[PDB]
Amino acid sequence: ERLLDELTLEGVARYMQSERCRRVICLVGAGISTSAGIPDFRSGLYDNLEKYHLPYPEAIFEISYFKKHPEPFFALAKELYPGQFKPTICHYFMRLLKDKGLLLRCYTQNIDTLERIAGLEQEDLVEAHGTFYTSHCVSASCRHEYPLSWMKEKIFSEVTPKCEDCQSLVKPDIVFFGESLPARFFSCMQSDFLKVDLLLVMGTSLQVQPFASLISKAPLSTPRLLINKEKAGQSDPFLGMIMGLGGGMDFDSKKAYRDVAWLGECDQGCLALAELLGWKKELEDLVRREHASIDAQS
Amino acid sequence: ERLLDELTLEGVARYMQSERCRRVICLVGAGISTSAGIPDFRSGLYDNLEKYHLPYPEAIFEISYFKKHPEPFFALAKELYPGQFKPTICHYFMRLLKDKGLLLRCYTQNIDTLERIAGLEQEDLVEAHGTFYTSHCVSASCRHEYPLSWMKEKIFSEVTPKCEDCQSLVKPDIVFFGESLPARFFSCMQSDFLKVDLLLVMGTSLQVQPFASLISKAPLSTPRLLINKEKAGQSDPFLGMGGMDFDSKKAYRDVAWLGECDQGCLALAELLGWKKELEDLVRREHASIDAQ
Ligand SMILES: Cc1cn(-c2ccc3c(c2)CN(c2ncc(Cc4ccc(-n5cccn5)cc4)s2)CC3)c(C)n1
Ligand SMILES: Cc1cn(-c2ccc3c(c2)CN(c2ncc(Cc4ccc(-n5cccn5)cc4)s2)CC3)c(C)n1
Ligand SMILES: [Zn+2]
Ligand SMILES: [Zn+2]
Repeated sequence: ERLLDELTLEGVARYMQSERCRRVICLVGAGISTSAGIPDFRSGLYDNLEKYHLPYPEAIFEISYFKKHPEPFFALAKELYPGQFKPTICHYFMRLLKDKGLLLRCYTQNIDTLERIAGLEQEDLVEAHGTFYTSHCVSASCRHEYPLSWMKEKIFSEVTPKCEDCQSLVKPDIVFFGESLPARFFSCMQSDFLKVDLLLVMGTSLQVQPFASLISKAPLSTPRLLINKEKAGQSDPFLGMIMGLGGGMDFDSKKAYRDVAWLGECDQGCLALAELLGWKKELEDLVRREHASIDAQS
Repeated sequence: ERLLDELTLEGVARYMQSERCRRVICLVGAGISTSAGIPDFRSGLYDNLEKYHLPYPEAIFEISYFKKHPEPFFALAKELYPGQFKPTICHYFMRLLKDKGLLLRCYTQNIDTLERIAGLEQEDLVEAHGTFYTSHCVSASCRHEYPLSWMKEKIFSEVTPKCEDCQSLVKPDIVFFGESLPARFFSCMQSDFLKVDLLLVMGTSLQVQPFASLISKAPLSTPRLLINKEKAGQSDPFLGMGGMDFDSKKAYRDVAWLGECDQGCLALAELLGWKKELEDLVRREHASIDAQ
């Protein structure tokens, strides 16, 4: 017998306010930051790198190429460095989940730091594709850590960032091609996916790793709500880690029992869910107060 | 245990010609059909999907959507239907493996039928992502089978293919999102990987199931040759899901050959003494295809 009374946003809200739902995991991608003006750094932003004649377009995000020729990456980083950092209604919805004791973890494939600006703490977060929040000297014997303020000053001054201690390259803690996913992802995912009562999957197409396969690590009974412009994750039998196990999203089949798709902008979906839960005024008041503070320090 | 004398194409060829190597498994993907003009149906084909008013781009390959609205799929099938079916050097290299009693199985993730055109038979093949070669009525109680010539005529005439028995939808035997991997795959994979002496992995980045799994099903002693345009796990960690070891101090059984699958197979054919047979086979088969 399935846990949701019906496969609708209304059924998820009732489940969230039941004793059965204590621990929520959020999986978030580029779709939660587009309303904050953060480009989807995956899906034409290369068309001002003429002077660099890259050997292939993706070389700019490949660790071995970066370490030999870091200048293209830092030129692009200046061009695309966000003009302001104003988290969205969706980011503040996750802050409410934390305040209400429901947030087990926010897994993010975003690098923009908006989860932290919205008030999620390191312990609440798994930055599965890394983050601009910190940067490190690349020299194995040194690994000196630098804050974003330091990296920003290097980016805007068009000075290739070098370590103060050893003068090696300093790289933002974002995952390049040819690097591993962060240690923190592997640690947290083996424990969190045992304890999860609800997966809230927002603003991700579920095409890139780890989220494309990670959805299949949830217990088969755990309800999953996708808030996104379109249905995503119906990828079986191609992307599940276990052959013959059907862990991909199923909104549409005869056997659908636990997956709900709410189609629209992540902000409007989060407002809709907040409204059902009786949290709409709290969420709007939170966004008003936080946005007002960000504008004031402008 | 090290079955290769050396981690080179020359060491693999010597091993293949030795009594120890009787049973070769090929894992082949989109990289073996690109030189034949077959698009990689996975990896800008999302651009002209706009015109179908799909609820999400992948709906065109999803079984529940297909059964309700088959017209977009069959319209794209007309657009992307190959203009010619000329198997590659790599396809004909696997035909030589069959003829010379070395081929245990060709596992393909390709749907283009070029393995069959090259002369691999059903018994030689596991079409792990299915195939356009046959189509079936989708009604559980009917399942009338249709050949590609029948499906092609429906696709080009822009007539939704309907069963001549029951008028249900007729679907190509390709794996849509929402379907199982083929019965044939589950049967063969549990037996073949006990008997395999050599894995020949060609034109696949091992990014999706079942190849992501199959790569590690061989005995730990079984040598593995990768012939591929790009290094194993190039787009790691964003598109990859044991794993192959060409280069570490512990490397003992994995060989990489980086380049076009055709050029890799010609190189290996050279060391086997099969190059003239292979070129003559391609010439004679392509000549016959052009004549018809
Ligand atoms: C399947 C696949 C994966 N990838 C892939 C892999 C690695 C990376 C990318 C994409 C894209 N990357 C970037 N893009 C633009 C960048 C400039 C930038 C972004 C943010 C900030 N920022 C400062 C403070 C807050 N945010 C400043 C500058 S960094 C990060 C590496 C591709 C291309 N396809
Ligand atoms: C992880 C993942 C999986 N997938 C995925 C899943 C299912 C399918 C696809 C891709 C691609 N599909 C297709 N592509 C083009 C097609 C037109 C076409 C192709 C061949 C011929 N042909 C006639 C004779 C010989 N070949 C005629 C028309 S059918 C088949 C279903 C994605 C997108 N990501
Ligand atoms: Zn240093
Ligand atoms: Zn029928």
